[PDB]
Amino acid sequence: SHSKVFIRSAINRVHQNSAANGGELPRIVFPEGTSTKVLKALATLVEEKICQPILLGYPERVKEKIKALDIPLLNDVSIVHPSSHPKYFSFVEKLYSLAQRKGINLGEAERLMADPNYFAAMMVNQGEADGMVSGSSINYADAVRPILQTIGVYKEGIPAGLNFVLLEDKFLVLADTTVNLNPTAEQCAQIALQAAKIVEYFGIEPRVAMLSYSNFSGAEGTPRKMKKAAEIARSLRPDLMIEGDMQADTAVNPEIMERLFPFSGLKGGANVLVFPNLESSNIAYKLIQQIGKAEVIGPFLTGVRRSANVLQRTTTVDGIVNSVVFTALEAQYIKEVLKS
Amino acid sequence: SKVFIRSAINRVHQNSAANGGELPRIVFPEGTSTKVLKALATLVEEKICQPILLGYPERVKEKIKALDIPLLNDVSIVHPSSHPKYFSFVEKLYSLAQRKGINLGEAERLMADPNYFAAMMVNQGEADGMVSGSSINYADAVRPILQTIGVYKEGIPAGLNFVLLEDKFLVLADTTVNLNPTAEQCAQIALQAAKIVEYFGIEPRVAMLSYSNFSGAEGTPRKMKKAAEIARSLRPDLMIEGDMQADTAVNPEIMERLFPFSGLKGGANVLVFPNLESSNIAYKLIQQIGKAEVIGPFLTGVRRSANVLQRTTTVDGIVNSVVFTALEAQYIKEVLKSR
Amino acid sequence: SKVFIRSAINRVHQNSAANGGELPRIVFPEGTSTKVLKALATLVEEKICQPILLGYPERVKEKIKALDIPLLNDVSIVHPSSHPKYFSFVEKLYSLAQRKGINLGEAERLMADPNYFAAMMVNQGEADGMVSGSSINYADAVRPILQTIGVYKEGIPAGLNFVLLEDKFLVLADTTVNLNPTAEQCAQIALQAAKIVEYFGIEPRVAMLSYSNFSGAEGTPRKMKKAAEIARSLRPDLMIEGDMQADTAVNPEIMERLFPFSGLKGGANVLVFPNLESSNIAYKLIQQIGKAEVIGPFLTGVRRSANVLQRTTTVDGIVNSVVFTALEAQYIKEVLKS
Amino acid sequence: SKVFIRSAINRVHQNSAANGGELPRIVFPEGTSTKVLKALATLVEEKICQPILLGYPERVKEKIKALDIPLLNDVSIVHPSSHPKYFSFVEKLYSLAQRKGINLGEAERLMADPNYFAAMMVNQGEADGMVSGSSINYADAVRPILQTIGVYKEGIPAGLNFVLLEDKFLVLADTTVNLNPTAEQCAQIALQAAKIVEYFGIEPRVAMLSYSNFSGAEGTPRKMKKAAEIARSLRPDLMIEGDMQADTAVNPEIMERLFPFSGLKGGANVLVFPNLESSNIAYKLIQQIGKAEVIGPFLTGVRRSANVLQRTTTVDGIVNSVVFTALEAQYIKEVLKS
Amino acid sequence: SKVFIRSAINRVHQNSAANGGELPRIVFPEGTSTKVLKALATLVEEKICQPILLGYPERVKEKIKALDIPLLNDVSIVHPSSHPKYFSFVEKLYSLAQRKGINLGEAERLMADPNYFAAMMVNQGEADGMVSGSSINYADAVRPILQTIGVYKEGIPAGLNFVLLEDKFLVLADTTVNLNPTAEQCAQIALQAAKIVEYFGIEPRVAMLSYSNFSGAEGTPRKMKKAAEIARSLRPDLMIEGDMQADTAVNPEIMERLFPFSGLKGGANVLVFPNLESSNIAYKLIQQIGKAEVIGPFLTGVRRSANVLQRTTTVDGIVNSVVFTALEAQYIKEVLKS
Amino acid sequence: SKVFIRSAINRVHQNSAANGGELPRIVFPEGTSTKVLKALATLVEEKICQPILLGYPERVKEKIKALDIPLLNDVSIVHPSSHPKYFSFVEKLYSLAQRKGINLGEAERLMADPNYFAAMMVNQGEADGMVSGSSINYADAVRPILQTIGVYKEGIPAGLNFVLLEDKFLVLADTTVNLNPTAEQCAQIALQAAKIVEYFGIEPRVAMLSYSNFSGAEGTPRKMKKAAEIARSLRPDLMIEGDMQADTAVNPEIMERLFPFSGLKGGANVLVFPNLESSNIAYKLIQQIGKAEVIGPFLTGVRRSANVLQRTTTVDGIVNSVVFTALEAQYIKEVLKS
Repeated sequence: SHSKVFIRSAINRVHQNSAANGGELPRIVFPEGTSTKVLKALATLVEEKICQPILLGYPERVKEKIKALDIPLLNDVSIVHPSSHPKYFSFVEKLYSLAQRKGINLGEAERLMADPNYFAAMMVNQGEADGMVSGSSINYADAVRPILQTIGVYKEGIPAGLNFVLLEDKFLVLADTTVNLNPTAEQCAQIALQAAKIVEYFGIEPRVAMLSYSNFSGAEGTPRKMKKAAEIARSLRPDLMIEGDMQADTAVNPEIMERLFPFSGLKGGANVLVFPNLESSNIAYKLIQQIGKAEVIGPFLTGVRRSANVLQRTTTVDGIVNSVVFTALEAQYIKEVLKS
Repeated sequence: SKVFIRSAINRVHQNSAANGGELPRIVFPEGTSTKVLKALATLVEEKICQPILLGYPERVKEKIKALDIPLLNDVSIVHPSSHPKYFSFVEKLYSLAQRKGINLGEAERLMADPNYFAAMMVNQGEADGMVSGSSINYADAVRPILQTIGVYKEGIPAGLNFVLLEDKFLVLADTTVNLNPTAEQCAQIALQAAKIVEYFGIEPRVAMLSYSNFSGAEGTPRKMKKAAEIARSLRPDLMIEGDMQADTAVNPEIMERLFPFSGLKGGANVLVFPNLESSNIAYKLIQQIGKAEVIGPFLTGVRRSANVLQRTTTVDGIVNSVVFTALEAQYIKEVLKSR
Repeated sequence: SKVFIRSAINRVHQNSAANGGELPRIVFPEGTSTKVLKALATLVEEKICQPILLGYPERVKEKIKALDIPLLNDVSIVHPSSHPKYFSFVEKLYSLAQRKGINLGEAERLMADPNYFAAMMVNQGEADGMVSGSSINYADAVRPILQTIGVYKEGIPAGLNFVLLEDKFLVLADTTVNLNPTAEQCAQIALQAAKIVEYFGIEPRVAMLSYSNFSGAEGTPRKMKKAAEIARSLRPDLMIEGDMQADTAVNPEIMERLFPFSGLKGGANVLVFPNLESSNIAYKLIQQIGKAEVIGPFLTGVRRSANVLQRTTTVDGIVNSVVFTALEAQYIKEVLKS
Repeated sequence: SKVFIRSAINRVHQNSAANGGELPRIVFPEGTSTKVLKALATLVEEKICQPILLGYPERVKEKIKALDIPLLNDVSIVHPSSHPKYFSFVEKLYSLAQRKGINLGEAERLMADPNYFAAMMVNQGEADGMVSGSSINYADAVRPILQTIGVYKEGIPAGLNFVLLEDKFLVLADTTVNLNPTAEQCAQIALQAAKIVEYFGIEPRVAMLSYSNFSGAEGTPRKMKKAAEIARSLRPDLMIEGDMQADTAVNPEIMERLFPFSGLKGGANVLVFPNLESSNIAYKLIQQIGKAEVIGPFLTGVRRSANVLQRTTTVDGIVNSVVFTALEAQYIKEVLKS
Repeated sequence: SKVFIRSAINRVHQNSAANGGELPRIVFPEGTSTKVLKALATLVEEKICQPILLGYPERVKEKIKALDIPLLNDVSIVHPSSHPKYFSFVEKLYSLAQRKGINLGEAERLMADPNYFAAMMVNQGEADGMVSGSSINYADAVRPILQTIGVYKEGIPAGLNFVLLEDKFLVLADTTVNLNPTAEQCAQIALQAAKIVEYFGIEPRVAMLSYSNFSGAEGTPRKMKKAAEIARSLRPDLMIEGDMQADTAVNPEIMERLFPFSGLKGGANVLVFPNLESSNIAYKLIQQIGKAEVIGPFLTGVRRSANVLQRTTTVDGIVNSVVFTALEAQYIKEVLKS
Repeated sequence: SKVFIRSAINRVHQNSAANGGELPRIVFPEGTSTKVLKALATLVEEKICQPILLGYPERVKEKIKALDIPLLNDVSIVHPSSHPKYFSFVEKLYSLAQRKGINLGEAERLMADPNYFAAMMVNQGEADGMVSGSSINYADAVRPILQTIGVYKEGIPAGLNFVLLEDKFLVLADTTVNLNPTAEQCAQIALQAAKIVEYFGIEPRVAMLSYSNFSGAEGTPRKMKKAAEIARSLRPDLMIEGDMQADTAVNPEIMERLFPFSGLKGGANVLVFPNLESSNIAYKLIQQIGKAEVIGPFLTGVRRSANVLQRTTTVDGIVNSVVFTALEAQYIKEVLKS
């Protein structure tokens, strides 16, 4: 429901983006070419003109799965078997060149590149595709490792998972929900900056709360970390309301903030929630998703040079469609930045 | 929904009768707190407790009259340093604390503070429970409680919150006290939370929460797996499992589909957290977004009934907390008699 | 002896006469303290300060009449939460402390406490100095001072004591604040102690104390040797030496006979200690054992004049402390005029 | 004052008599030390010990003749590597040290050093005690003693000093060995200190010193509070208390007024320190500026009588130390008589 | 020496003839490895094992025909995911690892990897041993072995190498697995090495290596000294000694002359190293610049026979490794039957 | 092998002949060492050095005559405390060490030790080099050298050994001094070793050794990879590479076959080790079992020529070390020639 208004606006922005670009739709690689949930989601995704899907796998292995489920319009969609691809040898040498001083010999560089996750990441890095969506079948750290060492982070960026909580008026952004165990104050500032750019993309004023178990205490440990993170972010972005350390209800509820901490620079409630450690971010978004009545979409991987998202291992068919939509949007956004 | 609260009110009444009809004496240090006084208006209607307010009687009565709350006339009001037992209370605090850096003059100043006086009242049986912390931060409110009442043997002070869903309630712990509990401490927190769930006639099913599903890797995955193992040792009759993610823990479908080897079936109703950031942020986010009622936090592990309100609380929040403080006071008074 | 304190009292009078007969206003948070009130009887005759007592005017007068001390009939008495500036002080403390875990209601309770009200009075110029801590432990008395008045730039809060010998006085530091100062902190403590000694027209000679004589081994010998080196670079005109034992430091014959290469001749009169255990135990043992007067401790490194009495103090100790707090208030009020 | 010292001198005399009139054989590794020789002049009149001087006989005798001390002209003189027991001593040290990085040639060189030969003489019963360290730093003097004589079981090596006041004496420890004793070690130091006090017929009253009064806060307050608890369980008949400040410990009026719950009444006469900086600085400052005699340091916890003089000692101090070393040798020679 | 290897080959034949002529079933995960196939040409004439190659059948067959190795035309070839036991193996691996972050689908991919399938074949008795790692790094080849076969009681996985000199052979351990073994672990490594030496009818004489000779100083000297002590208590019939330098260890004349108290006479033939850098570099340097043949490494401490070749191995190395893998497989079959 | 040393002997003769007819004065602290004296018989025949033996002249002479070494009846013999420069040497050591815990009496006693006297002779130009340590452990022999002669600018003290194979020679470092050098220190060791290889007109090719091949993992793999990077930036003309395994380092085929991206080709001839266990064990193992001549260790990084023999050395070992000590002394006298 609230997804459906939010995702439909996102789907429209993908269409506005393809149009005024000749009608080019982003090429997205799916390493799990035989995944039932990926293929069923792709039925929706070509119907809706979101992307050209490129599936990885043994072609007949893939096609006979499609006809078993008989979802018709994946009729002609691209299928690539990594080690049969003409660029396989060039991909192997590039991964070897990247990793030969990280304990990776030519044979394992060959074995890694035959794995669809590495092949997909190299395809995106080398411009054979605009994005990838992986991790339907494997755990997050394994799915994200090929992405970080092949595609990597942009300058001063930090890889950080991000989730949207979709409310009646507003949405909230939560980060970092998937990658960093215990980010420093500097890293928390960088995660907040990345989260704010995403909020701005939707034409919304980002209002950033650095979360703690404390309200404006600044005591040793995380209160001080989250207080310092707010300060660093404010110096790197003096136009944004950024505040901390504060408790979560203090952060989201504007009447709580005004009544208890009127000196605070964050008014109107936070829509960006930065967490102090992975336990808190990862448990929070999952508890909201399971017991709250709010739809949470994501996680989405911020901080990487090209568009690449890891599906949470628990996702539904609706999740995958949402994730591809935002992978397409990100690929289009990255493709316009790259020219100017 | 309010059904869980109405059942608790009914139990408080069921408890009074079969004890002559006496109601637990609940002392409130913040005698002039607007939210506390508004909550008690509701709570005297329901015959939950005999409230004792602390403060200067005239200052308290003028506040009650300013708010136009007629039902609090004649409610007991006590000024700590004018009470007959003050000096005896000062002497007991001094004896508890004179080797913790507290001289007699400092013991006198502390006992004139309503939070210490209330905690001493509960400790000495002059009251059956206390509710504080509407106006001061949690650490300041809980220090007199821990220094005066203390924890029972093998207990650990740990805040606990109820999440009330349509079918079902969850308990969250530890939401207020321990920064980074060890595996041994998380196990003790689980047992404490499990006993509370049992009190309501529900089978406790305990999950040790992590950002990981059954990895046992270094750090909190290993800690929460070890916590589950220790918990299983001391109570082999309970479903206790970890390390696992929160959606795995509460959703019986995710568990059976992805981790069928797990000893926890049917979804967890006890969620033990690995550190204070995760526990504290979670219940406040659940409370603010999503439409589930969250009650608490309640201080477990302490020798007598004493609960600290979150500073962000509403008036209904306070009413809920007093109802369960009265239940806890009635239960602890049965234990104290058996002993 | 009596010469040093009487010379100090005279220096307060020279400063007062040179400012139109003004006396420094000194706040005493412990307005009902028996030892504070008895000490003030001595000090009101000598016209060293205008005392301001904090408390409920009646219980303070009730106690003055119990102790049957007539020259305090006219002493000013202030109840913090009744004072006209109370709410502005509360707002000021709230503003400085609202991101240090202090809400407005807690700022109100702290400012009603005499110790915080005294520190704010000194900070805000309603008084020139304060003296506290006869009745509470040192950490509790000094916290409002450090949180409200604070340290001057690059300064460090450090307790200092004078040991009064027939010839000479010694200065001991840091006797009260820092558990385990670094080499950098020990040099800064030496610098603060050195300026106090110069104020009395004495040449400072600084020893960085250890359990070792010029070994420079790992742990405190190396720390005190590095502290001496840091201090010498920040003050190349002063004799500063370490690491050395306490008898080596104070006895010039031991130094010359055993360590002739040393840059410290004639015996040290500034003794900087390696940790709080050694400083605090030393001045207290000296004070109790052997007959040297020990005065202090005096809180150095802070922006305005504020000293905390040791809880074990006598009535004469308080008298000595008020005298030197008055001199400090006068000195800081001359610096502020620039 | 000196009443305490001749009381000890007389106790040595009553001890030699009723035993055969023999005097304890005390070896001095520093046979050519000016301060040692001048001190021994005083001590042979008083018939305190047979000194055995170590060194080359000719070198030692010309020093005695240079200083014009006629009364040392038939003191025994021993050259380690010429002594009949040298080779057997080398091999006992070699067998003990051959897995601690010491080959046979190095055992020969160590045993030719007077400090090691003296420790071996005392260990092997060729002498009753030793006194060393007038000329070298304490750690170098005490290493042969600890490696050769060692500690008795559950003992800990700890320096101890007597502070002699008009009415009473104080005992201070650990003044020389342990940098940062644990609570367990501090309790053991207290037990050793208490028995030394009992030898003089005095009731030991033990204070564990800190910069805090009965706070138990983290770090040394908790350590010294725990040390008192361990000590009280190991000797429930003694007043042992802590953590407390030094003036609290020694002054009975301060203790009673501020801390009446304390189990220590009448003032402490045994002061156990939390670290070596505080102990070492304290006894040295008292000795130099306090106006009481300080004797020691004396090495406790070791199987036989062996004491290391402080490098800063006077001739007079060396005399005091030898007297109590003689008493200790006599006491240990009665215990060995099992 | 090829003299030593030929004795091993004959011992395999004696073991086979004494078990009905059965030869050990040895799995090779690297079924297409050129060096492995070339080695197997040699190993099928010596009748050492029945080889089982893992891989897809024509890839393995196409490779055999490419290299034109006629004797491997009928060697068994197994494609893991087509094997009838595959799903049973997955369920067993899943049950072992499902609380180590391995879901069922991941257990499926792992079991399709030949290294895991080979390890599970050995674990479940479908083969008697395995040889892997010609093509992948050591830690990747050994992880499936450690996770699947595991270590026996109180065992520790540790690589062991034979250095074959004219007179004697030396054993080196741990050459591949443990970065920084504790004294407890180093003693276990010695015990494991000693049993292997006994198997060849030789008396093991064990040296715990260090950069120090019988010093026992902090760090590695103390570690190797305690390791010698632990091993001696766990095996009082063996000469075990340390800490010592490598030339001291191997040269009996150096031992006799410089450390005659040592319990090791005749030179050590078991050399235990203090960390992985020293063990790994030593055996590789001996192999390259000495003129002694070095065989191994062989994985000790594990429940069944599984050896990982060093990636740098030659074809002769693999032949040497399979011979001793065959011997170990035959030995482990007698233990399993008794 | 005999070629490399004879070439070294001849280069000594050309440098001396180019320098009048003088040969370096080499002082030997161990004047009665049997192995030192037997080696000196060989070396004065070879007209390598002007030897100075330290000790009591009669004790040394009867050792020489007892062993019947006729060519030594005219070698210089010096008793340190009888030498004219003794007291000036004591004063120079006192100045160097008086803030490191060494009093004047300790400086006199240390300077009577031949190891300290020899080091002071080399420092003060009374000799051109020294050779010590045949009879005492390495750390005791090298301490006087480091405390007296010291390290040159940005240098690090590091032991170095030559391994002589038929084709070439390898250099190993640091074999004697640093327990666990940082990445920065390993680079400095590489630079020092590289200069020594250059001195013989050979191209230095440097391997930073690990138990890993180009992994860069945490611990020594990352340390040796970073060390190679630091060394390459300070010396961009040299092949410097790591982290790598030892067989990878020396064998150029293994390198080319398995790691062709590597910048070190033709095999390493400079091997820098990650820790003292690995360097020290490797050179001693090679020396005993590798059937290669190993020369050293030689002390690099020090201002003047001073080498410590390993205690396990042979007579031929000593002869080799003295030859290269002479070459080093001659070379250091051309550098001082600016």
